[PDB]
Amino acid sequence: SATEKYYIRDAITKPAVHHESYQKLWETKWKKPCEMGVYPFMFGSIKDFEPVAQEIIKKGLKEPYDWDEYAQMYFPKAEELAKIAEEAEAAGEKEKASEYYLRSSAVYRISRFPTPRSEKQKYAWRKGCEVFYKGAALMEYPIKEVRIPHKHGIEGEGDVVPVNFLLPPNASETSPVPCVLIITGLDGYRTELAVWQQGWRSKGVATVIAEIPGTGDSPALRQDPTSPDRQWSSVLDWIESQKAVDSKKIVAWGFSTGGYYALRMAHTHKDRLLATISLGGGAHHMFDREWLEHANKLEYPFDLSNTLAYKFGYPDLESFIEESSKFSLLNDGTLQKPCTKVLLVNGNDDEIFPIDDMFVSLENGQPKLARMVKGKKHMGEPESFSIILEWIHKLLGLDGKIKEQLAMIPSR
Ligand SMILES: Oc1cc(O)c2ccccc2c1
Repeated sequence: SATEKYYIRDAITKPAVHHESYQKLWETKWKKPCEMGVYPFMFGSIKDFEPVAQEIIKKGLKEPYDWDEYAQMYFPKAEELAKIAEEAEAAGEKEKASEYYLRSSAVYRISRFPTPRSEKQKYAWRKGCEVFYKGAALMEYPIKEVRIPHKHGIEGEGDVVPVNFLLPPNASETSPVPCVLIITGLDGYRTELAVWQQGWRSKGVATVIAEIPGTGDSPALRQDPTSPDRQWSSVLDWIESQKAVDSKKIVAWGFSTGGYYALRMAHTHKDRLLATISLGGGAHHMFDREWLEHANKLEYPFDLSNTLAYKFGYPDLESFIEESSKFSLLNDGTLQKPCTKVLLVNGNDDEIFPIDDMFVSLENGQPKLARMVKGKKHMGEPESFSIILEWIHKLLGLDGKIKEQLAMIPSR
């Protein structure tokens, strides 16, 4: 029975209120993080989103969403902010231009949540990236796009791995810096996790941000479990070519769905990584029929299981569930292989990926570092971020000033 299968027990049968309407999503889940300027509203302002939310609520939009109808609600605000940014840049107001380009990028971003599954959402992805990089270019320490040649790609794969790159000042072959490789999630891509880069730069750490297969601009085959392996071979070849980066001090940090990829590459690329971190990742039970047949109605803001199916290149959930077992790090033998240093962190009560997958990760191969966060759901925030930064600071011998670093994340 499904109600007795997983750690959270009968919690999987209780539908979350935010699935009733956008009004319930805004009031019970999204308004607070929007006000606080945190995921999924990094770089964003409540001043931009509240008026849009008011118009969506008046229209009474709800599941099942028409994603073209949904996306269009955000475009007037996104365009308004982009025009304010363009005027500021022309006047030499660098700081103001940067702010409004990034505020524009945030509005485009939410219009194509949870993943671009319509023409207007695919449009919003391209528009979001354009204004993001315009804003990124006008930062004091500019974040740049690098189109890494996908030299390890095979037939049907893209020619480049587009990544964010930030190198601290005074980094050189003579004085090389560690690199945190951030692996993004199912809905948050390189334009979202970018919020972490200035913090790392301030601690003398380079950052590269790359998307998982079937998200953002990942060139990887969606249905091929080995496609991430090729992508990381291309990305790590490129990092090793950057002599200002110490390629003996590459730390991979996977966020949410990215955690699966961070855990996987700890095995596939052991000798090229100092450590990997899975924050709210899965490994095995995340691919279960039982888990996936319940997850659409739980803590995820939209349809988690359907979004996962799309990201893995399946036309519907049933087709994904029929083949999903082949992605398991247990089933495909990954977890039996030696791994580099691994840190697993998650909330016990996660209703996006089960904590049961931390157990599977700890039940196979070499010992791994773990922190469980009791009484917290997906990502075990906020303590998870302090746990991970404390550990990375010790690993890389940084200043250990993690409060100062975390204080830079909220948008203001
Ligand atoms: O900064 C963040 C915080 C989160 O809770 C995230 C969750 C999923 C993906 C990216 C995130 C980034």
